[PDB]
Amino acid sequence: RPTSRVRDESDVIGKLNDMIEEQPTDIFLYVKLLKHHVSLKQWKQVYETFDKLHDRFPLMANIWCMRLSLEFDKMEELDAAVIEPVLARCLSKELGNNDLSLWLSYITYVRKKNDIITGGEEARNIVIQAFQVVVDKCAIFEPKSIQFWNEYLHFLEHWKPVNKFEEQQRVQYIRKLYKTLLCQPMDCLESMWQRYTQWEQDVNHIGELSAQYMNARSLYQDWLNITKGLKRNLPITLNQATESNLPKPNEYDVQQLLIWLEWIRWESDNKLELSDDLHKARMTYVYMQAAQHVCFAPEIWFNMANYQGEKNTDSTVITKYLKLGQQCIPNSAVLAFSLSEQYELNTKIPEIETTILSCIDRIHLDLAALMEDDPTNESAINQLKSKLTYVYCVYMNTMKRIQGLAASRKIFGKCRRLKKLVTPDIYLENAYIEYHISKDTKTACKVLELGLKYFATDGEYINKYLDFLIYVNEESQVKSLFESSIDKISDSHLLKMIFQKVIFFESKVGSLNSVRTLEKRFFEKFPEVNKLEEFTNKYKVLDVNYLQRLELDYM
Amino acid sequence: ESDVIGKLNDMIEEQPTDIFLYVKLLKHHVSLKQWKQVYETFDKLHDRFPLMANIWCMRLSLEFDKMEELDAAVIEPVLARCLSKELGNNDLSLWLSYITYVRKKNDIITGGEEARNIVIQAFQVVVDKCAIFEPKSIQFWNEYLHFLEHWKPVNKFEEQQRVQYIRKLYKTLLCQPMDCLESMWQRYTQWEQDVNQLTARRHIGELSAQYMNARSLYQDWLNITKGLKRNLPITLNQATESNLPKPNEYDVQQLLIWLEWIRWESDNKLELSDDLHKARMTYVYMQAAQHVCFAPEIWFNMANYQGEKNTDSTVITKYLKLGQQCIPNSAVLAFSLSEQYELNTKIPEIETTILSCIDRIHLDLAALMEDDPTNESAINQLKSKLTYVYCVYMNTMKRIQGLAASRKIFGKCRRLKKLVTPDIYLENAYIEYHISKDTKTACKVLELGLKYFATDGEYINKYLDFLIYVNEESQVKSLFESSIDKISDSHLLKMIFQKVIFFESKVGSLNSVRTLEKRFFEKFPEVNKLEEFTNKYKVLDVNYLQRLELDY
Repeated sequence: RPTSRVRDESDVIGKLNDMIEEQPTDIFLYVKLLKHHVSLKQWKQVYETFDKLHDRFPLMANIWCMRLSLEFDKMEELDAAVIEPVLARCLSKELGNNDLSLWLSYITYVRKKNDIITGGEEARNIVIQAFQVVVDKCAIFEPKSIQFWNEYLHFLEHWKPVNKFEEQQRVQYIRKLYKTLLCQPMDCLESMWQRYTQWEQDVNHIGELSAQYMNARSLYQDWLNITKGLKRNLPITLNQATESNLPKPNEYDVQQLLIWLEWIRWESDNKLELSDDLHKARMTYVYMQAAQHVCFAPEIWFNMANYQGEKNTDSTVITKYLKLGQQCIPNSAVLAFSLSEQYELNTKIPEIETTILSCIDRIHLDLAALMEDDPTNESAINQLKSKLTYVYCVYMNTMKRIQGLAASRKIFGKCRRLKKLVTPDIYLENAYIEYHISKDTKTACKVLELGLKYFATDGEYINKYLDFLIYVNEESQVKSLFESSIDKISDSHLLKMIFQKVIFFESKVGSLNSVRTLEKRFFEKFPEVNKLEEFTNKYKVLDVNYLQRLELDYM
Repeated sequence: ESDVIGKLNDMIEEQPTDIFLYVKLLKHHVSLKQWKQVYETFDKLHDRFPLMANIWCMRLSLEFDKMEELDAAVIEPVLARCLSKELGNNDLSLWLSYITYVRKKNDIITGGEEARNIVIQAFQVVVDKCAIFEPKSIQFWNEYLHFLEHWKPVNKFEEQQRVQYIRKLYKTLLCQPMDCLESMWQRYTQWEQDVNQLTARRHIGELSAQYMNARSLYQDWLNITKGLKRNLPITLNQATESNLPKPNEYDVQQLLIWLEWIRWESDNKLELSDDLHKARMTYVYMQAAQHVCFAPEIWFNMANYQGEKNTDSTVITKYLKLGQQCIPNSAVLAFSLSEQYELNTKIPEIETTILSCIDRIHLDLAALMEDDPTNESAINQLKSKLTYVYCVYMNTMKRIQGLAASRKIFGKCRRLKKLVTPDIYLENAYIEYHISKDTKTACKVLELGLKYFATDGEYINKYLDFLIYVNEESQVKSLFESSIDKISDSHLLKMIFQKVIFFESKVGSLNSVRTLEKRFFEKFPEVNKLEEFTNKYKVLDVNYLQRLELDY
């Protein structure tokens, strides 16, 4: 739709803004548009662009990073009028990001705005506070956090106390630091212990700690193994963004998604033994780390969602997280339905139709986009057509029991309108509900008939159609359809499967003389067919062929 | 007690298809020379197994070993019965017995004319009836040969007919697939020369065409056969427990080799006329019904082959019947028969035949439940065969003789309790339903069923499926409730929650779903919250949320 016909000249800013509109989740495309506006120093558009990105991906910590970075690089112009409102938004209470790289940014700023020199008291006394919150909110939950612990450390050591009420607090802190770090699974405990030992001597216990340090040192071994191949390579600067280290729409390494679910599973055991708030934290941390690095996996959002709602009340929590998940994957049926389901519970009936509907809109456009970028890939297309229809079916059903039969009609009315773009399952699924009204076959039957308009050649359809006629016992009906399509049904392996069905049906419904004939026609169009193997199918009782499992178990 | 004749006549009554037991009872009456009992015993074997050609052999043999006493009063009526028209046996080992007799009762010396002239006729019928259909026939072709060669013509009207015959012989043999065509040609060449080598060439040319054709047709045969086994004993003393099939036994490998050889034959590579090919077939079919006699498939197929031919509504039935006599407990053959009796409209045997199959299975079950009741699998495997036939019997009688009939039957299945399987209440239920799509009656049935199967998840699962099918909301809640504890296993109970949950969804509420869903994950912690979320959203027995999005 856009791109095609919306043909601009040859001004990057226009095709990009067009391609982005077609793939609003391709993070890289925005990165290119930014790179461009920054090179033309059109700073106003840089923020419009960063904001559309923040709007859609609130918890993509690294995108906030790329942004704070951009400012910091203006040297002496670390403008607190631009900088603070950003941090303020991305470090908030709800869509509050908790990632180390971003905190290391938060710190750098706090350190450039409170000079240890001319500030004195609250100066070096605020930087400490800033280093502490990063320690409580995230440093103690991240095993690959060493780099930070060092940062905080060096700032405490390289500090000369002016008197003695300081000389003291400096060790009071240098202690509370070391102790804190040494009790968590980390990539540098071994060395960091060797350091604290020596430290304590040349200053004036270690037995107590020694315990949790051991426990830690090895809990980091299990970690290191569960992780093993964990990839965490998102760019945190604009220039480091490469097509290769940002996910393309709907992309994501399964291997990775599995390593993450695994780490999360481990965490949920609570091997550390933390209180209920400290463990709820430690998981929430890991969960947001995963939603950042495999953001396009609908299962990580699905799971994080339920983990946060599994907690306490507030009917809004579960919906909050699916919503964010749907924003990263606008085309996910997993997420659409999960939302659709929550809206129904907190009873907001209007959004139920809204959300599902969008997912369809997104899929519609994805289908269209492929039918044109390479219409020769008839599988990838049917795969989509299938997904389109599947969603329609779930929609129709869901509308039918939420807003009367007349609703379902509306929907199916328009699926028809789509023709061959949809798949047979919509008429079958419509049929089966158009029936269940008042067990009547008058209306319900007229449906599939229509369908025959586009699918009288899909043995796949016909089969499922007979299965219905047979199901809702309508004898004549079967004979009719069977007849009409023995030539018109492509394939063979599927037509065969269709004969056996109607023959088995004939048998159950009297005659045996009728059977005797269909049986003749069958073997003519299918010479070579094993007379006795097909004999057994005619006598399956309860979908099971016992003749074969008991006597001819060699068949 | 401890008198062989009694335990044997007992065991035999328990396994009337165990051919070895009759052979023992016979070895016994023979060593006591109670000849009148030997015949009664042989005849019971003949009654049940008409075409076990090799049993007629053991019996003719027995007589021939009474030396001078080749009593044509005993012998002839035997041959006459086992070489007749309908149950006429066509096996080469039996014909070699028939010739042996015909040679002892028509001496070449004192008979002269019709003497060696009747012996030839006998050799000739063995040639037209079977010798030319059997490729491992070499042994016979030799016999006939030596009898023609070792014959010096008294004059010249003989000198001639002798080579007229030795010709007609060699010609006939070299034209069919055989285990010694190579050597038999080498022989026929030299023969034509030392008889008129002025035309050894101009003749041998013609034959040389089909001789080749055969020499290679025998090569395919030899390949398809390769591992064929044909070792039945043809004398009473060669019968060992190991070379006679135990009741219902039969190498599958063998049955396949036979069906294969029969397919080959049906292609008609030989190019024979329509009666000559129909014979060649019938020969091989009878060979197969002798060596894998307890395989219902061979009898089944032989049967339809002989019917597929022309008219005579009784042909297919004749053969199914002999096969059922070999395997009284065959559901395949009982229904095949039951079906035939129905076409030739003799409704009364429809019930008879199915019923005996049942009797035999009942007896089979009983006997296993006793000889080794620890083998609970082999037991249920049977209780399932018992019930399966009952169901088919019940359905069959339902449309053949009214609903009241199905009742009678199911009424006696109940009488059986746990000896039968759950499928009978399910099957009865689905019919008791289809009367007038009413659920009052059809439902009271499965309830009964609950008496013995309230613990079989397998049953409860299938029960629900029905409740759901014939949409009866509450009913599903009730059953679901009542058995979440009483249902053994887990893998089955889990499958049961899912089902009832997917049902709850389809039938409004979603707040009800919300709850069941809760109880589910409690009794089943560890269950993948998202995997079970997809199942609830299947559309047409298919979980697309999984095949399309979460396809890993």
